[PDB]
Amino acid sequence: INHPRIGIGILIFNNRNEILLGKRISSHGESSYAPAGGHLEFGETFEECAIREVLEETNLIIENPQFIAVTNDIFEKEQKHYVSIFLKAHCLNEHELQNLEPHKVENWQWFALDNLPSNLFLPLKRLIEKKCYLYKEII
Amino acid sequence: MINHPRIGIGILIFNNRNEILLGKRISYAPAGGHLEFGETFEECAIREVLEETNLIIENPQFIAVTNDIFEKEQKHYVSIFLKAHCLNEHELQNLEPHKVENWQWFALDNLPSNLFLPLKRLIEKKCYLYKEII
Repeated sequence: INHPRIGIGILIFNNRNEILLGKRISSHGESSYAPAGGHLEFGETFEECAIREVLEETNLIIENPQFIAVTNDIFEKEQKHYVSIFLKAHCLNEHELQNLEPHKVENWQWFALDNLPSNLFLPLKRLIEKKCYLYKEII
Repeated sequence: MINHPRIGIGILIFNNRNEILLGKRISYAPAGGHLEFGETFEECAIREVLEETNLIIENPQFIAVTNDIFEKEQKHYVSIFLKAHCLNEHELQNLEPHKVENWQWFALDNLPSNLFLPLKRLIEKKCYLYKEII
């Protein structure tokens, strides 16, 4: 069966309150921006997963991630259904940013919240336009 | 090996007396079940309530998320809870008597001592609470 899956997304903030986004380039050459994150693993808390995923992807250490939002999205093309849980955290070591999954992400960069790219990964787009169940404002 | 966390929907169904509906599983649990591919949380809630209890609800309100590891059954569930008032309370029927002993109304100050773990988490606020139960 094709069951709904649970994804964790992390809005990682730096000292200037910018957020980290990762550029992905598709097979059609289309670019989109996504935050850090990936699949909740069996046995994990949302906060454990967030911390682990951020470290694995970016080399950044975040602390005390805060629950922000839930989105429920079906990806038509891929026939995938994800419930995304978003959390936010400040990183402690922003100068140690490294692209640790360069086959998945072209590059990471910091963006001001008033200067986000347009082409955002669907769940993040939903979050930004508040088409989600929003616990806390991002700011 | 593969054992993905699964998504469950729980509905707190209220009657005109502001009592909630619970039944013994097989602990006391609300209506609910698995989110199916392609469903909104609200669509799932409406369908599950109808299929399990014979009751109509509208505009279910999302209220909380719980994260429950069942270490004996090696199951990991993320539960999404919604609430709603039923419109046809006197039409209550246990339509899946292989899954629930019987349904009964309880005042929130008189809940049974044995609650299904995700519900127990909700009541005790060991959850991510989006809105209050009442």
